[PDB]
Amino acid sequence: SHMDIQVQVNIDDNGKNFDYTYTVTTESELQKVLNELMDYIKAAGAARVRISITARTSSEAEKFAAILRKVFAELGYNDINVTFDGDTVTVEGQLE
Ligand SMILES: [Mg+2]
Repeated sequence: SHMDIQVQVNIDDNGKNFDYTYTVTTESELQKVLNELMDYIKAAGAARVRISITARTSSEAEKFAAILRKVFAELGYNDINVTFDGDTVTVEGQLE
């Protein structure tokens, strides 16, 4: 339903790639999933990460953008780009 939040994750590490799709119901559940992704990226290293979140309003897209900017900064990415398509925010990070 439209109460759901959709999360798309692409973790691409010099040819070792992974793709995840999640449906989360609250900001709290979104944060749970993002913290698991951070755990994985910190342990394994990922050269490129792209996370897209389809929020429920345009204001919530910006709220989730702020969460993602902080995630990517905490993970140490050196090229971080935030884009919006409707209510969907995408953030892509790379080490170079
Ligand atoms: Mg879990």
